[PDB]
Amino acid sequence: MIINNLKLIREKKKISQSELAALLEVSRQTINGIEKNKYNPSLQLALKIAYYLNTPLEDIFQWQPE
Repeated sequence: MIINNLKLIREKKKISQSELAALLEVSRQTINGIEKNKYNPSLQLALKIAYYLNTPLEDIFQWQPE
């Protein structure tokens, strides 16, 4: 997943990690650190935050072949 740098958008879209976490208000706040770092931003998280993000996943969440 070279592209789909959705993680980067959040900063660009001036929305804090905590804000995304605030949606869940769970340990997510901490693990959100590794989810984007280790993985691509988690899809389960993604759709729930997508609306908060106001940013379509589909545009960035392309297939993105390796």
